[PDB]
Amino acid sequence: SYQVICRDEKTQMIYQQHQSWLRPVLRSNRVEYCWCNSGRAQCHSVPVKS
Repeated sequence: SYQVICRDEKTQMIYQQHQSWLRPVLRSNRVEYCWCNSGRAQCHSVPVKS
């Protein structure tokens, strides 16, 4: 009921506030890092050279 979740349509999974959840890469080998900063899903791309 309250606003504290984050709906990600790129995976179809909900997340809580300040919650972190990774996502597939773009086309190379990077990783999509994203976490709820308030309810808009804050994302940032930081590679990992796997």
